[PDB]
Amino acid sequence: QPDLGLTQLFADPNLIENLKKNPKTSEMMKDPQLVAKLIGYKQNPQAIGQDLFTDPRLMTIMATLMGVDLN
Repeated sequence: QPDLGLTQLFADPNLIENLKKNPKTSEMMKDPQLVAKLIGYKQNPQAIGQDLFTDPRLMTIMATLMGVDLN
């Protein structure tokens, strides 16, 4: 119920590609530099759980992953 997925989903290997085609989250990949910054943040810092609060779109990414990428 609370929040959505977590660091594990994106911390995994290239998960942004999926994020590119079916979720609105792909907007950040094509424009903001934050994507690169986040990539490092996906690998080592479990702290992402607290950053979702600061990053609105990151939550959308969680939705797709947690939603089985169906709906």
